[PDB]
Amino acid sequence: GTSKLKYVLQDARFFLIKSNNHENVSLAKAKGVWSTLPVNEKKLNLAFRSARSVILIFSVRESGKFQGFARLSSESHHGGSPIHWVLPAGMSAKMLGGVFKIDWICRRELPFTKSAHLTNPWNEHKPVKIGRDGQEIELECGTQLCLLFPPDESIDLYQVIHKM
Ligand SMILES: CNc1nc(Cl)nc2c1ncn2Cc1cc(Cl)ccc1NS(C)(=O)=O
Repeated sequence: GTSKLKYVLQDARFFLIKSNNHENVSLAKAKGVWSTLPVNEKKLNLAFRSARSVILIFSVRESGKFQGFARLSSESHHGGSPIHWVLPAGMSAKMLGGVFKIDWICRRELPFTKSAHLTNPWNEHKPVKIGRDGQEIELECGTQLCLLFPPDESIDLYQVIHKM
């Protein structure tokens, strides 16, 4: 059911994550990590301290879809093992230096056409698919977006709930 999911999403904060390629989202799903540009890294570290849950909602650029969503389980940590990201043009491996641990809540896709009725107050009420990497999504919009995803029955939210 959706009861444990709703419990995880209670009073959460939501951020849109944009990836230039599928490879990095696949790597994030396999290894349970994400890295983003320094400006967004600061915002996520601030959010992680402030909310019961911080939810990253992933979308690969030009894919027309969201690829799933995950919960931060840590602040960014540097110096550690180097993740073999595929780097876009103008992206250096030092900009993606900070590494967040994440717990996936849903690894299923959602097409943008299915979220056309959801607008984001924190981005001028543009459709929620619209936003730069790191755009915050207001609570009610983010909650309804996450509830539109197909259920991912391979994930037990029981361990997720305990981290809180
Ligand atoms: C592992 N982390 C990432 N991997 C990949 Cl492939 N793309 C990412 C990642 N983080 C953010 N982006 C998107 C991005 C890339 C570049 Cl070079 C310049 C700006 C932006 N932000 S934007 C304009 O909204 O798309």
